[PDB]
Formats: sequence, structure tokens, C-alpha cells
Amino acid sequence: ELMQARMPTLLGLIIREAGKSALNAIAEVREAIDFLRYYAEQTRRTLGPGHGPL
Amino acid sequence: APAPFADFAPPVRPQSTLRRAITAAYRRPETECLPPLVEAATQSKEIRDAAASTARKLIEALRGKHSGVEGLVQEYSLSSQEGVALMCLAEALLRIPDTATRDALIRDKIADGNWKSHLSRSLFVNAATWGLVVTGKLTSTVNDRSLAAALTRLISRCGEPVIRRGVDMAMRMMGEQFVTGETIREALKRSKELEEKGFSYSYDMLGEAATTAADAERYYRDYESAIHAIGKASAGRGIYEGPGISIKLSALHPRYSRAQAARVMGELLPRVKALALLAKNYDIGLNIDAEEADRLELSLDLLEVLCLDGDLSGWNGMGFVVQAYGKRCPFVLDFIIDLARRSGRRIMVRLVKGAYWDAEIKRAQLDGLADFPVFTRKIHTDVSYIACAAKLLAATDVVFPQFATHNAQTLAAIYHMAGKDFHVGKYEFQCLHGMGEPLYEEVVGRGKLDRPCRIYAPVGTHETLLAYLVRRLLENGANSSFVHRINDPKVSIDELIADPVEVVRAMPVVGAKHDRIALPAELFGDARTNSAGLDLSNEETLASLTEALRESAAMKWTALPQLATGPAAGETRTVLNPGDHRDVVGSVTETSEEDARRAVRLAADAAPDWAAVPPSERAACLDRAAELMQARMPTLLGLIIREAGKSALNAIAEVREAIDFLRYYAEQTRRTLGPGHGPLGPIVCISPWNFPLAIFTGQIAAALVAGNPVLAKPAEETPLIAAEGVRILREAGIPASALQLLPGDGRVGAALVAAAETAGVMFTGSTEVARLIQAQLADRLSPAGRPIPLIAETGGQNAMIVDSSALAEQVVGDVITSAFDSAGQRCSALRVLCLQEDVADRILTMLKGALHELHIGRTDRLSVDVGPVITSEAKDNIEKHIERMRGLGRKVEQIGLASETGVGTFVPPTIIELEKLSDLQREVFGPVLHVIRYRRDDLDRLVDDVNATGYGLTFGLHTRLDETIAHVTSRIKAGNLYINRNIIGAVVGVQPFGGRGLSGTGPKAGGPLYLGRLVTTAPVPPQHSSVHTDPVLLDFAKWLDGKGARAEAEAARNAGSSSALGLDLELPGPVGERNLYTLHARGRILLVPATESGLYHQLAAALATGNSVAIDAASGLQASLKNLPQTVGLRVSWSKDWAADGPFAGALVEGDAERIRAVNKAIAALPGPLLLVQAASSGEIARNPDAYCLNWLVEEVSASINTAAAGGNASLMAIG
Amino acid sequence: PKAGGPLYLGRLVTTAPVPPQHSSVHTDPVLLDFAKWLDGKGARAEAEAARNAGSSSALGLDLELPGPVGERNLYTLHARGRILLVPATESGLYHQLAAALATGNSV
Ligand SMILES: Cc1cc2nc3c(=O)[nH]c(=O)nc-3n(C[C@H](O)[C@H](O)[C@H](O)COP(=O)(O)OP(=O)(O)OC[C@H]3O[C@@H](n4cnc5c(N)ncnc54)[C@H](O)[C@@H]3O)c2cc1C
Ligand SMILES: NC(=O)c1ccc[n+]([C@@H]2O[C@H](COP(=O)([O-])OP(=O)(O)OC[C@H]3O[C@@H](n4cnc5c(N)ncnc54)[C@H](O)[C@@H]3O)[C@@H](O)[C@H]2O)c1
Ligand SMILES: O=C(O)c1cccc2c1OCCO2
Ligand SMILES: [Mg+2]
Repeated sequence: ELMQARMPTLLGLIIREAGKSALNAIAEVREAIDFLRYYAEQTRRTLGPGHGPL
Repeated sequence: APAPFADFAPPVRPQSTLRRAITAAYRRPETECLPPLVEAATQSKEIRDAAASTARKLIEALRGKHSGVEGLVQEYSLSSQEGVALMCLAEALLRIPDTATRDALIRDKIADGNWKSHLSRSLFVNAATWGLVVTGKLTSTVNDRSLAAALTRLISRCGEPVIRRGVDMAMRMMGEQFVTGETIREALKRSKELEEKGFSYSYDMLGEAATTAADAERYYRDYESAIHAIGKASAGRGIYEGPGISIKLSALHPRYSRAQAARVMGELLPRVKALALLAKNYDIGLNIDAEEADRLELSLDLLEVLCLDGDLSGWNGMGFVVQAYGKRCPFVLDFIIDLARRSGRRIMVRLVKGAYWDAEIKRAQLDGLADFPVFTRKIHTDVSYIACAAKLLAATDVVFPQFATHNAQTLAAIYHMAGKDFHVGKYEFQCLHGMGEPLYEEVVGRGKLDRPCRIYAPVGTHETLLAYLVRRLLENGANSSFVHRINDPKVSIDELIADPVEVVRAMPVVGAKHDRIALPAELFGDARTNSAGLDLSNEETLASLTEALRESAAMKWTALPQLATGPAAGETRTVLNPGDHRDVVGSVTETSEEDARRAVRLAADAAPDWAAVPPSERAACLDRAAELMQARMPTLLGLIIREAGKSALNAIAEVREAIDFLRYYAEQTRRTLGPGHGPLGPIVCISPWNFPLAIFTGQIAAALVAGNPVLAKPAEETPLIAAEGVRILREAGIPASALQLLPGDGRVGAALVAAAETAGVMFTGSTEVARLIQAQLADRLSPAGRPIPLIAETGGQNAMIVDSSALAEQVVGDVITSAFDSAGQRCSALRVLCLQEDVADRILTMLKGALHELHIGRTDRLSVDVGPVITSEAKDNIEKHIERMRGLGRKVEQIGLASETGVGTFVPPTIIELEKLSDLQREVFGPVLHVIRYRRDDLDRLVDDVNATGYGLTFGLHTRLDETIAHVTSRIKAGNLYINRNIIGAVVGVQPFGGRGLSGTGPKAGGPLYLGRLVTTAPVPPQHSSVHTDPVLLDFAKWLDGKGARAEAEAARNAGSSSALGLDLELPGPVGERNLYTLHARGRILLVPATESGLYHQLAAALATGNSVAIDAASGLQASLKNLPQTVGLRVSWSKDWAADGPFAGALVEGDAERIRAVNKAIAALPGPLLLVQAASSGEIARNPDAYCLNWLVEEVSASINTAAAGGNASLMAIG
Repeated sequence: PKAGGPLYLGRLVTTAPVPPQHSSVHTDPVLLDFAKWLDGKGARAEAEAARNAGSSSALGLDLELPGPVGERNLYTLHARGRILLVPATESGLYHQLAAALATGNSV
């Protein structure tokens, strides 16, 4: 949620630090948001007490 | 000697005017049924507005107070599969009777780890039911690997708390929701609360479809004990205020059917009378539930006798259901109201819509009947219901109407139709326990509509309720169902209160059939017209058939050698009825060997003239012959019944199959044949006695329509129906020179096979005789110097595998039919039943009980289930096998035969229990079922054992479990697979028929490759292609390119593309079934090359079609295949001793004519299966890219899956 | 395992969970032949482990994943290829073989 709300500022940094176009920077932030939400959902679908961390 | 058909199917009683009006409406066109129902259901504008307002009020209350499973899914964030798996686990845990044990297993074993280790029977046997509960969607089979994964996931994620909640939920649902109680005492205890509010009860003890006498006796004593408990509890409240019972006639006799009407009236009726007498003494209701459409009119005969029986006088509790989805409903009501007037009994009439809709659609389509016995649009049933309620409400002085419905619109319409004057006893509503109470708590009581409601209350254990729970859920759970729609937020109240009477009245065509449901005649659409059957439950049909059958027995049937030049003289003998040798059916004049050879020469002379008839006109002859056979079906039935020992049911299907062959091969011709698909020439068609019209017609029709003149050699046992088939084909326009009939024994067949002008042979019969024909043909080459094509369709050792997830009652019916129909004289008949050990004793007990309910006798009576075997020699051979098994100590069950069977040749249906599949070493072509048992872990070995017989014709599997379906169907090697249904009665163009190994050469009869075998250049069949390329072929083509064999590499790539390996089609057919047709590799192909290039072409053809090869080491071509890729090497073996390296599944041969002849003789000498051999010269391989035809290097597999097996049709849930 | 896919998190715990939708109705036929061979040898525990591996393997999984219209996004599980087996004991080798064969691999 924070990355979504702050996407315009994150874009500016990605454009200037990493040489990305605005379109590519948008997709970059989207992918980060999607990783967060995807692994959150996969966790809610799977992880229980017996799945101990490394 | 009883006169033929003198006692074929006499009705229980003479049909009254009222009974005849019922029968007349059985399959009346839907457009004719609806207008009078619309008129009868019409109400004033004022009433329609009042009813809409009442329905809206009821629906607003329903939606305003509106699951346990849904809250469980939500609390634990379960997926649908997890919810289903959880409920399956809960069901299993509730099979543990002791509570403390169950709770310890949950806490200490299930929750902490492996549920599989602690819980012979899949947890997920009933997951289709729980799927309906959780998702509202029906699946016919269970994805048990998905459910197992989901269960592990949910337990590892949520642990004991979710298991506890699932157990408590399933306990409530199965103990209090799907049933009112587990026992009648518990149900009665739980009924007091709503009885105090003004409800009443009718208890449903959940019995139906008795399979054995013992089952029927168990259901009887269950009803009897329930009547006592209910009557004790009623305590004089009477039939309206007090509780009653509902019974199903199918629970009370294992042969409840019109065909067995005499046993029904003699044996079932007294049982109902005894139950009714007890209900009379307690003064409770006893309701007869309505079942399948073909039992409606039969049940009226029981209702009539009971209502006229003075011993039951003084009691008005007899009740009877009528189904408004049925076209006969208003006429049935007229009959019942009149019976109530005559008897003076106020019959309790429960009006329902109907519970068997999907099944009725499927049945009418399967049977090829004129129309459905039920409506096909849901709104038509609604109008029918309201129209029938108007009829009932006009007769409340003489019947007690009971309006069973959960539809608030239907309810409101009848509430206002009935008007303001009411008293208890005038009429009532009814609803289902745990489904209708929300609606009817807005109805019962002075504070509501002050109308009573009787709750239909299921009573039974978990096992009993689950058996047919799917059908009961679909009643209120399909997309068109009110209960489903009231829960759908996208359905408005205005939609729910729509007046079906006015909607139908305004449609462009009142009463039009549903657009998406095919009439049985239109199952195949524009491709061809389906054959039509006959309804042997229809009294008009039975009466007309009786007369046609009697007339057929008065005919002087003959069969003569019908040469191109005219009938020929010969030795004449009588043809006797195998069920009674005193019954002379006709006379056959048999062909001399000289005349058989003359007939081939005449066929050869006539071959150009027949080949010159354009394919479309040849196909038109077949279509005309199909029309003639359809019109002549009743007479043909009579001949088949008497000559071949077949039942009427089986004779109908036989004539239908012949009609379907004619129309199928006609259409396939119109799709394919052109000037370059030249005929072979004279074809000898040799046909068996067991399908004496259908297979006879199929082979001849195919050969004729492909442009070949035919020499038809029918089985010596059944020449008369063959002569009639030839007469019909000639009437349809087949010239006498193109179709010659040569009756006689195998000597006539052999003379035909050996005749120099014989260009091809179509044989259906025993594997041993096919092998003799194969040896004779190996002596011969065509004028072009190529092998004479042989299509040889031979026996089977057909198995059915049944696991612990199958429904025993379904299994037993399919086994009894598959094994003993036609006295087991089908090539497809079930020979070996394989029962998983954990269910084997229960199923075997049921099977033996069902065996003893079969009626064996002369087949000119509808009540006969199993007729004679064809000859005394057949009888002797079968009996020798039985006594050998009995002498080895194997348990043998046999039905006792009536003395009347002595005049014919009968073998009693027999069950033999074997230790191992290898105890059976030869096809026993009779009514003899062998039973073996297997441990679940040995399933794969068992499939090996089935395959190990070398046969591969039909195969059945009964399981609900997708993992088992996938495993077994991937490993079994048979041409016709059947899942959750019987394994017999393959349907032309739907289950293309034919097997592999010792069962046949192929191509399949009634399939798209068949005609292409009967021409010198095979056409491209309809839909015959595949986008898949065999990867070993591709590796071989690359290897060829690496060796510099560039032309062969191109030919290999072309073979890869041309191959139809991987074709995977669904064929059109009836609803409730999926019929699949797939092309697989044949197996290991024997390659006999002469040149390196020939070898490469042979290998390309074989690999492109997925096969492995054995290459003749005597070719000396070993150095031509150096350094093969490992993938190709895995498929390549070299053979010095061909007989030691088989069985092969075909052969490719390269050589000049005498090399081909020599190889063909050597191949014929190989033990085991007849090999489909293709030969070519080296020059032909160079000139013709299709020198070897890829059609014959793939194996066809048909699979027919009963998708209604779980209890309903998921696709038809979306059809309203 | 693939990032943004259902096997990923299971690599980051000491005991992998069963991912959503992770199952297959297909049983490797060479696994089946191996289980029968173990049966014939009396290696009952190993034959059971082999059958259990054959069932729990998701080899053959073939899913369509939710996504935009105008696109079909498919996710399938295939054999890895050839698995290096480094056993110490006969029973260990049979268990390793069962795992590898059940997932469609050579060894
Ligand atoms: C107390 C009780 C006892 C019953 N006893 C019996 C019995 O002994 N025998 C029996 O056969 N039924 C019986 N039924 C009816 C059956 O079980 C269903 O409950 C009933 O048909 C549902 O209709 P409805 O008015 O509840 O709901 P609705 O949603 O109004 O009606 C559903 C019904 O419409 C019909 N239908 C659905 N689709 C189509 C279509 N495409 N074309 C034509 N018709 C269609 C079906 O009959 C379906 O069940 C009984 C019902 C009740 C309430
Ligand atoms: N796969 C199929 O489609 C299919 C269909 C029906 C029957 N069958 C098989 O048919 C068999 C039963 O039929 P049947 O008893 O009539 O079989 P069969 O082998 O006894 O007789 C079939 C035909 O072969 C003829 N015949 C016998 N000896 C011959 C010879 N030496 N040369 C040429 N022709 C000869 C007979 O006259 C008859 O017409 C069973 O084995 C059954 O499984 C197979
Ligand atoms: O019983 C069968 O499966 C079968 C197979 C081939 C031809 C038939 C069959 O039965 C119906 C008549 O014609
Ligand atoms: Mg014979």
C-alpha cells in the first residue's frame, strides 16, 4: 500500500538512479507491489506452525 | 408348443379410456402439451397481482432472514477444495463410532501430522456430494489428488481447530439437516417442535432401487418398523394432522419394471398392501413416491388394485405422487380423481415438479425415442404444475391435494387460486426438511397465511443419506432452481415473482422445446439422422409390437444363394428357434462350393459397373436401406428374436445398430470418397451369428459404399435375417451383381476367401477362424502384387475393475447387464469382474442376489431377460468350461432353469470365483462371469494381468477417483473403454468399436478409418489430423540429415506431420456421457526391409505414429542404423526370431512380389495377434510418399464416460 | 523455484508446505513399475514410499492462471531431467529412486 501510494516518488528515483524510462519504472514499482501481495497471499494459503524458518 | 408371441406383453388389465389418454400423452410434442396447461393455469388479473404481492412478501422475508459451511470456509480462509476435503475428512472421522476414540485420533494423530497414515477406502469417495455442498457445482468424478493436497495444506496450516469445526459441521449436517434423524425414533423426537407450530411430517426412509430379494426385504422391514413408530407417535391424530410415511416402490422389489409386471403384481403388490394395512390400523398417511417415467403407468396398476381392495376400506391415508414435469400429469390426475370417485377413497395426491429430469433426458436420447416424457423448459414444468393444481383444487371433495414446492411464486399462485375458504383437510402444502422451513414458516400459522405444510423428512444413517444425496441437492440447487436463485443476489425479486403462465403465453411459439436439448433423432445434427427405437414401457407400442411380432412368426422366411444371375439351387434345411427347436423359423438353401466360386467371378465381372456408381449415389442406397430397416423394424425384431435367440430389447438395439451403420457409412462416404479412392474389388464379408443383422449390415454396407461388390457369407446359424438384410439392400438400389448372398457353413466362407478374384475380406468371428483366414490369404497377392486386406474383428477377454469408491448398486446393474445380456454372446461381454478386496464380499453378495432375479427362457416374452445360447454345441462348450472350474474347486453360482428350457439350448447365467486372472485361459462365449479380487496396492499389477491375456476389446472401470481413472486408462490396452457404465452396446459413430491384440486388426467398425481400408488409396477421414509430432521421429529425422540421407529426412519430417498420432476428439452423443476418440501408437511394429532407403522410410512411418520397431536382422541392414540417438535406439530392436520377439502390432514389408508373399506367410505363422501388414516394393517407396499408409500404424481408442454417475448432470444444471 | 510462483516460499522454510493447486492426477509409469519391482522383492516399506511418492508428485500439473483477457497464461510441471543420486544404503537408494522416478526424472 505504501509503495502504491508513493509510486510517483519511487519512479523519480528509479528513473534517475537506474536509467529507467517512466514506463519501465512504473512496471518496476508495480512488480514490487505484486511480489509483496503475492507472497502475502501465498503465505496466508500455506504457512503453519510446522513450516519453520531457515 | 406355445404359439410365438402369444404372451409377449399382455397388460396388467384392459386399458380404460382414462388410462389410454395417459399413454397417448407419454411423448406428446411439447408445443401440443402447453396450450391447454396455459389455459387451465390462467387466473384473473386481480389474483395474479395478489399472488405477485404475496410471493414478493415471502421472498423479502426469505432474503431478510438469510451457511454453516460458508462461515467455516470464511473463518479458516479455506479454498473450495479445502472445504470439500475438510468435509470428506469429517465424514470419515464420523465413521469412527466412539466419540472419545475419534477425538483422540484427531488430537494425537490427525492434527499433528499424517492424516493418510490413520484414515482401503479413499477419504474422498463422496467428495462430489460435498463439492455440491461447498461450491454449488457438481463434478461427476473426484480429483482425489487435489483434495489430498488441500487436506494436507489445511491441516498443516490450521491444525486441530479446523478439524474440530469440520467434524461438528458434518455431524450437524448429516444428523440434523440432510436427515431429520438417523433413526425413525430420533426423527419423531425432533418433529415435535414444528408440529406444535402447525407443521406435519411424512417420513422418507431413504430406500430405493432394491437390487436383490434380500435388499427388498430389508427395505420392507424398515418401512414396517417405521410405520409402527410413526403410528404409535401419531396416537390417533389422523392422516391430516398426524404424521405419515412415504415409500418407493423400487425399494420393495428388485425387478420393479413394466417388463416384469406380472412379478410386480404378484410379489410387490402384496407387500405394499401389508404396509398399507398397518398404516390403516394406525390411521396414518402412506404415500407412494414417484420415480422414473417408465414406472409411472405401472405404479397406477398398483394404486388401482390397492384402492379397490376392500381390506383397506375405511382409510383415506393412501397417497400418490404425480410429477408436473411429466407430459402425462394432467391425464394421470384425471385417472386418479376418477379412481378416488370409484373407490370412495380420498386419495392424497402429492403434486411435485419432479426429481429425475436430467436422467429422463439422457434415457430418451439413449433409447432413440420420439420425444421426452418430461418438459425441456423449466417454465413449462411451472405452468404444468399450476394447471394441475387448478385441476386438483376443483376436486378437493374427492382427493386431498398436497402441493410440494419450495418456489414462493408457485406457492403464492396456488394460495390465491385456492381462495379464502379453508379448513384443515382441504389441501396442504409440502416441503423438504432442512430446505423448505424458511419459506413455510412464512406460511404456517394464524399469523402468516394459515395454511398447513407437511415436511418430507428423510430418515437414515450417513451411508443411506449419501447414496442419492446428489439428486436431492440438484432439485433445489441448479441454476434454474428457485432455491438457488433466491440466494443469487443478481436475481431480482421481480424476476422471482415473474408469472410463468403469462411468460409462456407470450412466447412466439408456445411450448417450444428447449433450444439446447436435442431430440433423440437429432443427436448428430446435420451429419445424419439417429436411428429410432421403441418404448417397451408404452402400452400402445407393446400392443402394436405384439401384433407385428405375431405376424412375423407367420411368415415363410427363407434364405437362398442369391447369385448375380438369380437364386441358386442347393441343400435346403430348416432354421430352428434356439430357445425352442419345435419352433421352425424358416428354411435356408446353402451354397455349393462351386457356386461360391462362381459368385466371386460374377462379382469380379460386375466390379467396374458398381465402382462407376458415384459415391454419393452409393451412399443414397445405404440411406434408403436405413429407411427401409427403420420402417420394417417390428418385423425384423420378430425374426431376430426367433432366429437368434435375442430379447426384444436387444433386437431393437440390433436393428438400430444396422440403421446407424448404414447412415454412418453413407455420411462418411459423402465426406471422403472421390475418384482417386478406387475400390479394392470383390470383398468377402463373413459375419457372426451373435449380431446377425447389425455386423452383417455394417461390413456389407461399408464395402458396398466404398465401391466394392460384396459376397455376403452369413453365419450358418442365422441366415434368415441376413437374407432379409440383403433383400432390403437390394430394394434400396444395390444391384444384384454388387451384393450376392451365399448362405452356408465355413466351407462356403473358405471357398470365398480362397477365390482368386477376392480382393479383400471383412471377418467378424472367433480369433481361431480369423487365423485360418489369415493363413489362406497369405498365399495370395492382389494383381498389383500386394497383400489382400483383411479386417478381422475377433474375441475379447473383457474385464471390469471396481474399486471401493464405486456405488455397489450401480456396479451390480452394469455387471449383470454386461455379463449376461444376450446370454453373454456379445464380443463386448464382461468376462472377468475384478473387485477391490475391501468391497468384494458385499458386491459379490449383491451380484449373486441379482443373478437370481433373472428370467431365462424363450425370448418371445417381454419378461425374459436372458435367452438361449445359439446351438447345442455352444451350450456343450460353455458347460464343459463351467464343470472344469467346478471340478477345480472354484465357487460356482448358477440360476436354476425352468423345465420349459429343455426344448431349447440354454445355459444358466453363472458366476465363477477365480483365484487369479490366469485361471481363465480362453474366451468362453456364454453367460459366464468370472470374479477375481485384488488388493488396492496391486491395481497396477492387475491391469498388467488383464493386458496379459493378449486380448484388448472392451474394458470397464467403476471408480469415482480421478487418480484411478488416469492410472487405469493410461495402462490398460483395450480398444473400447467404459467408465462408470456397462461395457456393451457400443454405438456407431459414438463408441467406434474394435480392439487390439487378439481382439482385432482394426480399423474400428463405426469409426472414421473404416472405409479407407476398403479402397486402394485411403482418403483423409473427417477430423483426422494432429498438431503433435512424435519427438523420436524428429530425432530420427535429424539423425538422417546428419547421415546425409536428406530425402529420407524430408520424408521423415513429412511423416511426422502427416501422422494423426495424438488426435483427441469428443464425439457427439447423448447428454450425461462423454464419448472420446483418440489415436495412439499401435505398439511394436515388425519391419522387414530390403534396402537402406526402404528401412529409413519404414522407420519414419513407424516412429511418426509413436511405435517402436523390431527390424528383421536377416535384412543385413544393421550397418545402416549406426550411432542412433539414444531416444531412437530405445525404440529400435533387431529380431532374428520374429516369433520370439512379439507380439507385434503391425508390420511393414519391402520387397518384390514373391518376397512380399514369403514374408506375409512368415508373418501369418507368428503366434498371437493377426498383424495388419503393409507391403511395398522399393520402387513404390521411391515413387509414393504414402506407400505405407499411416492410418494403419496408429491404434484407435474409444472411451465412454458416464458423467451422470454421481447422481446428476452438471451440464444440464445450466439448462432451464 | 520460480519467483512469483507457488513453489517459492517453500524453499525458505525447513519443511515445505503443499502449495495452492499443487497436485496432479497423473502417476509416472516408471514409478509404478519400480513400485511393483519393490513389491516382488519384499521391500514393503520402500514400495509404499514409492506409491506415496507417485501420488504426491505434482508432475503433470497443467493450470491456467488468472490474468488479463486476450492472453492465456499457463503453468505446468515437468520432469527436471536427470537427477544425481548419491546414496549410502540400499534403502536410501530405493527412496531416492522413488522420489526421482515419481517426478518423471532419470537418474
Ligand atoms: C415434499 C416433497 C416431496 C417430493 N417427492 C417427490 C417424488 O416422490 N418424486 C419426484 O420425482 N419428485 C418429488 N419432489 C420434487 C423434487 O424432489 C424437487 O424437489 C422439485 O421438483 C423441486 O421443484 P420446486 O417447486 O421445489 O422448485 P423449482 O426451482 O421451482 O423447480 C425445480 C424443478 O423444475 C424442474 N425442471 C428444472 N429444469 C427443467 C427443465 N429444463 N425442463 C423442465 N423441467 C425442469 C425439475 O422438476 C426441478 O426439480 C418432491 C418435492 C417435495 C418438496
Ligand atoms: N470384435 C467384434 O466386433 C466382434 C463382434 C461380434 C462377434 N465377435 C466374435 O465372434 C465370435 C462369435 O461369432 P461366431 O460364433 O459366428 O464366430 P465364428 O468364428 O464361429 O464364425 C464367424 C463366421 O466365420 C465363418 N467361418 C467359420 N469357419 C470359417 C472358415 N474356415 N473360413 C471362412 N469362414 C469361416 C462362419 O461361417 C461365420 O460366418 C466370438 O468370438 C466373438 O467375440 C467379435
Ligand atoms: O455389444 C456391443 O458392444 C456391440 C459391438 C459391435 C456391434 C454391435 C454391438 O451391440 C449392438 C449391435 O451391434
Ligand atoms: Mg462357429
